Amino acid sequence: KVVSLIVPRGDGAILTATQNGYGKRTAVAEYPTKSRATKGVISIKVTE
DNA sequence: TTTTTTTTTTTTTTTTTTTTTTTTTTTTTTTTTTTTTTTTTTTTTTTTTTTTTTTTTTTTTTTTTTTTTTTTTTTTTTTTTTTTTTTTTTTTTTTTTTTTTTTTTTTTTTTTTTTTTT
Repeated sequence: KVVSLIVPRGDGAILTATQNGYGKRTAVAEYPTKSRATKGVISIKVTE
């Protein structure tokens, strides 16, 4: 689990995750919840 | 009139030093070889309407393992000190300007003499 990239909030806006093999997706920053450090996974995409 | 003392430059040739001819090592320089940029056209790739059957998200409910959690003791973090490097004031040296002071060299042309080589 190599950390690919970090992005701040900035403002209410749309995140766009992507994939190696032509995978492209968009989502709103309101969806992913927040918590303290040293935590687990929030499934962002359907990989593999 | 004969004979006696002292002084130096030469017979000097050898020791010391200097001068003058030499050729190993790091810094230049010309060559070939590999990275860049602009056109033709060319099959080839690629942009954009229409239809279509698809396959993943959103009604609703479930749980469990990652999110809660408190606490011991480490160990990375910070503090002081000192060394190494970077960078900028300071100083020194050198060059150019225009009137002055000084100098120094390379060749033709002919004819005669020295001065080496064969």
